[PDB]
Amino acid sequence: MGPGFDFAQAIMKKNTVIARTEKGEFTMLGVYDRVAVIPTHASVGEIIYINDVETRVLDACALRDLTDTNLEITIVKLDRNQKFRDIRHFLPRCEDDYNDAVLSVHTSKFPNMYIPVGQVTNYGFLNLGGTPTHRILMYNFPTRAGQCGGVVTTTGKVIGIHVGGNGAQGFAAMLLHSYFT
Ligand SMILES: CC(=O)N1C[C@H](CO)[C@H](c2ccccc2)C1
Repeated sequence: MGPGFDFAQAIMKKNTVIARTEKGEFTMLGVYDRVAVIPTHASVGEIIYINDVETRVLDACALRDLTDTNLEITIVKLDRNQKFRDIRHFLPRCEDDYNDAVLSVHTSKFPNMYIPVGQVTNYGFLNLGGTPTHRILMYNFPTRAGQCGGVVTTTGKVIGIHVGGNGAQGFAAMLLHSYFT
């Protein structure tokens, strides 16, 4: 409807795939080459389905900060025959707060879904499903089951991936440029 949805759509139409693990279907953001991200609770194994294609996982790394605290981001290298458009220049370099974000989801359950979530707070620490987690962004939208892996964008930046909610608030893990050097 406006420039927020325009940037979100541009990311969804070229830089997402539908990922299926034994723990469900997730929106999966492709970042560059054959490297993508997914929430760590997806429990990626040696094989994953990518748009319903059986795909070998060449590498998977669950990120933690230098306090050895969960970040809830897994970086996956896929044995896919095609590269993603390189979007690393849209990633923030530092932890920050944001105005006027969009959460965008694409699965079998929720195709072509875009949610204007509004103001995004650098929340920091969250006990996420019992696991201490750092670098959490919060937005005041009642997000639901099926939105995990959803991409959070502002005009010009890709800032996080949706990892949870409490029925009133939604929570994303930060994406930082330094994760993809
Ligand atoms: C990962 C990928 O897409 N590849 C295609 C090929 C055979 O269809 C290999 C494979 C390896 C393991 C499972 C499925 C496929 C690698």
